[PDB]
Amino acid sequence: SWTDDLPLCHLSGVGSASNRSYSADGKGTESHPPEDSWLKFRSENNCFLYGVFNGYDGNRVTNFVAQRLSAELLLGQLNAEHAEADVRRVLLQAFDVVERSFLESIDDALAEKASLQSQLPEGVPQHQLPPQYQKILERLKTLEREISGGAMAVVAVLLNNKLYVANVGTNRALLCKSTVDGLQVTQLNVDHTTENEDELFRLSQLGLDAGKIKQVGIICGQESTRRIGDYKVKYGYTDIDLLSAAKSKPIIAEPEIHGAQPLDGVTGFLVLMSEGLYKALEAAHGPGQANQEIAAMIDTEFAKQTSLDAVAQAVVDRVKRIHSDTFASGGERARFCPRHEDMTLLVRNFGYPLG
Ligand SMILES: [Mn+2]
Repeated sequence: SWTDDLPLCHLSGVGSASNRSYSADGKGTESHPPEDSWLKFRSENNCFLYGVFNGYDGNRVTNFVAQRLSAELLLGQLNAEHAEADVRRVLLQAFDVVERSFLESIDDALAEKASLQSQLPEGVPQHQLPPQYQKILERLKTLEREISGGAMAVVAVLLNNKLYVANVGTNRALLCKSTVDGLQVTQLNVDHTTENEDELFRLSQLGLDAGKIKQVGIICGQESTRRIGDYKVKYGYTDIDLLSAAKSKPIIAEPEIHGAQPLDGVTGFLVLMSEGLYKALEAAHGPGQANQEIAAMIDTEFAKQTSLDAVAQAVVDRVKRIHSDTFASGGERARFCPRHEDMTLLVRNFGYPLG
């Protein structure tokens, strides 16, 4: 938590809300601990770092990634006078170090887990286990919490008024430019899913059947084809149907880095958002319009709110209302909105007027 001493960026805002499942009858929701996270830091120079992270299976990986990525980038590694090629290399190394050091951090616990499993009669219902093996089982559950979890991440670095985006997974970055002819919205990164052809290709080159992968859509509760952490899929993919044939890790942690974006004389804002936010909007309004809608909602709030945090939080709140109303209306799409995931929205302003 040395990051709590880091200068926060005054040109950005974050809005968020936790996952929720609606109760069948009546009003009342249930939530599991939130697993999203973010960061908005300004370094020495006119150097800025922003990120939105989406975890699953706990939030230990989400926090490990946020903390370590900060350590690998805001402690000197990023320099104003660096060439684009340098910045690409620095981001690439930061993610590689974050992934390798995370896996090294759980190694011992993985070994202890294996040893405890060897002492435990396999396949026996918890209640039928005598007291002796009960204690071991509990220790196994404690180790499981300590080593499990995964995370997707989209990061954006603003260096000498040039913008870079590093992305692993399905979070999104949008650059919204106010042109003479409306608000121009462009998604800077690309979603790493079984619908991303280049990823179906990468998975094809490893020996997996792209057709079956594409059909199924999800690889272990997650549709993201790139993730950080997640030992289940990084080590035991050999034993996972769709992945069985893989010659090397199907799910990787390498980021896709997107070309420098000049921002000189650009007026608008940058949006980083988690999968939970846009997926919820699409569950309620239908396939493919989340980007335009979210950017339009943010546009509207820019004129009414008095801080970027309020701008971001208002949009997150509107999406939550749209979503619960749809489920409550019992209407046509109610079947798609019984619950929603964590939502995070970060907005970094580039001269757009507020209030
Ligand atoms: Mn999540």
